[PDB]
Amino acid sequence: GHVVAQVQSVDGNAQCCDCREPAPEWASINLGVTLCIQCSGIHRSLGVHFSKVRSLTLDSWEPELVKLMCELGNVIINQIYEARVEAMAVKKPGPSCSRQEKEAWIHAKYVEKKFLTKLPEIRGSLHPGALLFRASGHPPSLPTMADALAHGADVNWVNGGQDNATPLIQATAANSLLACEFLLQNGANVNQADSAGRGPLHHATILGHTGLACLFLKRGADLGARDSEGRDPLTIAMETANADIVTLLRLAKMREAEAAQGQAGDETYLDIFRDFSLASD
Ligand SMILES: [Zn+2]
Repeated sequence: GHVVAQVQSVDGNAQCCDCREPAPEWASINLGVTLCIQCSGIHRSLGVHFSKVRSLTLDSWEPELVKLMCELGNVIINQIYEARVEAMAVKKPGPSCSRQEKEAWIHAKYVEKKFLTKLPEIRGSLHPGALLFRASGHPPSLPTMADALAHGADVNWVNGGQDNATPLIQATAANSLLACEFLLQNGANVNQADSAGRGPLHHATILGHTGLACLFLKRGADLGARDSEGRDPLTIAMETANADIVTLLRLAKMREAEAAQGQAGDETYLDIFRDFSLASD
């Protein structure tokens, strides 16, 4: 039971993010926090837009998402979402508080955004989107990205008149598995292209980042998307003499012809090949 031990072991993650209940076994994977049984239940009623609930012990976890949880966690997220509690003189619910008290708090905290600072801060500003963009880039600041997202930064922010890049494309150029995963968990469009028609998969291929290319493929990046030059990701991989991304893309296309006919997709596949390569990712 390595994942629950590992995620709990992050300082401050051994109590519920919302009521401090000890040894929480649930988590929100877009927020990056651990939660008790009661508060996880309340998170489900918010909607996937606000919170995606998973069990630390009962559900499977991809390694990169485990790493992401360890780079965020309760203390970091509460610095953002509970920033003004002390100055507002309000009472965070304790473990034995009622369901309704915790419902009220959680809703105030994550939906109403009652306890937020007015502007986001650089935790490692009038423009949350732009901050998100900048914090996603090399070197990425995950706490600052979370602060920007909390203050309404659009995950798919476009850097207008200025390449039209997105936080995801910026995280790709950073070769950051962690920032990409954070953005993807918070609704980034895996296929959104810059103004030259280059999506995240195009960028991962151009930059020779195998792991990122593999991640984008696993999240439904479109294999056949052509950029302004008419290049699809396979053309770029070939032109750049990159044997590993060639074979990923080529296997992705097979997996699709098997998903189209149905049904033989099963034991990714794309993963065991990504490991053998460790190529830029
Ligand atoms: Zn709780």
